[PDB]
Amino acid sequence: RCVSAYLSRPSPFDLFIRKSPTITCLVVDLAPSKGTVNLTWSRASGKPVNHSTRKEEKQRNGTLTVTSTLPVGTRDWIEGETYQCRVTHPHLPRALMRSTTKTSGPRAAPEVYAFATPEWPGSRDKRTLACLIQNFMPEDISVQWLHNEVQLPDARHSTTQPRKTKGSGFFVFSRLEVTRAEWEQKDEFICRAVHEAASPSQTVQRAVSVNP
Amino acid sequence: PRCVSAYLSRPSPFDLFIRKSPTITCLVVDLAPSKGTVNLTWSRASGKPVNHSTRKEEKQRNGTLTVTSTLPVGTRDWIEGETYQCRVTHPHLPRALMRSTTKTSGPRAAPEVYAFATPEWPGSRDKRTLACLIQNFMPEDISVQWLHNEVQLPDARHSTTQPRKTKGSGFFVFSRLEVTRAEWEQKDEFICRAVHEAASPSQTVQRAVSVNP
Ligand SMILES: *[C@@H]1O[C@H](CO)[C@@H](O[C@@H]2O[C@H](CO)[C@@H](O[C@@H]3O[C@H](CO[C@H]4O[C@H](CO)[C@@H](O)[C@H](O)[C@@H]4O)[C@@H](O)[C@H](O[C@H]4O[C@H](CO)[C@@H](O)[C@H](O)[C@@H]4O)[C@@H]3O)[C@H](O)[C@H]2NC(C)=O)[C@H](O)[C@H]1NC(C)=O
Ligand SMILES: *[C@@H]1O[C@H](CO)[C@@H](O[C@@H]2O[C@H](CO)[C@@H](O[C@@H]3O[C@H](CO[C@H]4O[C@H](CO)[C@@H](O)[C@H](O)[C@@H]4O)[C@@H](O)[C@H](O[C@H]4O[C@H](CO)[C@@H](O)[C@H](O)[C@@H]4O)[C@@H]3O)[C@H](O)[C@H]2NC(C)=O)[C@H](O)[C@H]1NC(C)=O
Repeated sequence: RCVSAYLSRPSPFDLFIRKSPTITCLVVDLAPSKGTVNLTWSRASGKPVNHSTRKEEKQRNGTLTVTSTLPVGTRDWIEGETYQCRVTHPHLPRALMRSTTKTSGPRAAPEVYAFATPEWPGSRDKRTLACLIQNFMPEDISVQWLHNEVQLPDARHSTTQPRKTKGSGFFVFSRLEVTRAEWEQKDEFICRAVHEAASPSQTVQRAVSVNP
Repeated sequence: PRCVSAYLSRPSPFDLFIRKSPTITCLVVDLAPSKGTVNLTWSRASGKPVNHSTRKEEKQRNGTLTVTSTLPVGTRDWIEGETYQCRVTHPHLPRALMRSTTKTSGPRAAPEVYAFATPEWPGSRDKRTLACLIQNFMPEDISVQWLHNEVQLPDARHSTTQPRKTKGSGFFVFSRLEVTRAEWEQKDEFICRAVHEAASPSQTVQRAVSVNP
């Protein structure tokens, strides 16, 4: 058992689309009822942080997981503010510190390719849609699926973690199982990516149907 | 902080079924270099003898010492459900570390393999990307390879995802293979092959694909 902490950047969707970005500090592998863990937010500039939301949940594995989500200013983030999570506990050797700021370096917009699986024996009342988004940088990307131009619940699909392409960019796969009911009432699906380098409006999408 | 952790892998279905020379690997991460040596000890639950293992040490560009032991195992022994344990002996560790591994057991289900070529995208048109979705297999142990002209490419040429749960009972995986004009022009024949215990016969399922059919 080893307590670790993870500090996330805002989702490009939250940041560019909803324009209400948040960051999250995730603390894993805590021993329940060993008193409470303090999660403290701060800014490198020293300016005030918003009220954060804290979530605790005991895990099937006897772990305690704690998260704090902090809303951040769109301007502040995009302008390069640095945000720190500090994790405290009297029962804990040192204190834990993660920090986060907008990514740097060169940008490159995503290529988005969407594919339908051919009918495979057995369940023919199901197909799988898949999406390859690649050659973007930096690695921060949001993926979503739409049916009939309306966004599906995020739980409907699986998206992979950004892996390095053989070059300088990253790629990602998204998988979306669909039903006959769905593609029959309209065979229109969109894999949409949100990425800082996509112009304009940080969005790139690709349509795909079960039939060609 | 810094957490020494240990990982014990099952044999690759390729090694196991195709090369019929399976191995397991114990990986120990986040060691403090020159804190003396870490012992990695192999054992079998049946108490029968273990082969000679290979040990690899490498300081990482992050200051971490990484240690691995690879143990060759009997095909029969594995498939018959022998259990193998890695024991990790070290000073900076209060409790010794123990991982164990055995063949998986539960519902079997063969993989569905679908292969796709990316359309020509502006910029580099001397490159395409092949992609493969393998899904609905169980258990999660799978090998993926790409062939061009019926000959297997170097594993480094492609990226394969980690098995994720499908919405159902099975797993899926994606493989990505960038190709060159030189390659698909001299023959536009590529195969995504999976090796999986549930695939019959001969534990193999593959699918062909080409740049602009
Ligand atoms: C008890 O059981 C729980 C699960 O039920 C385990 O909790 C998990 O713990 C692991 C590791 O300790 C966590 O892994 C880390 O997750 C981070 C975020 O998770 C996802 O969700 C966010 C959005 O909330 C996404 O941004 C992200 O893509 C993930 O989908 C990752 O960011 C971590 O980083 C990984 O990639 C980076 C590359 O930048 C590497 O640096 C890291 O090394 C790593 O590869 C990492 O994946 C996991 O999040 C926890 N699950 C939950 C609840 O989300 C406990 O670990 C378990 N305890 C024991 C003893 O087993
Ligand atoms: C300092 O730098 C080193 C060197 O890069 C980092 O070491 C890596 O650390 C991670 C996590 O500790 C190791 O992850 C483990 O890899 C195992 C083997 O992976 C290889 O083989 C598999 C086949 O199983 C391939 O699919 C894969 O692409 C690799 O080729 C996996 O078996 C493990 O998977 C299990 O645990 C992870 C936990 O993250 C889960 O997400 C999985 O679902 C699964 O349960 C595991 O991922 C990695 O191998 C190390 N690299 C090596 C080989 O040295 C240090 O992490 C880094 N320290 C810092 C600063 O973070």
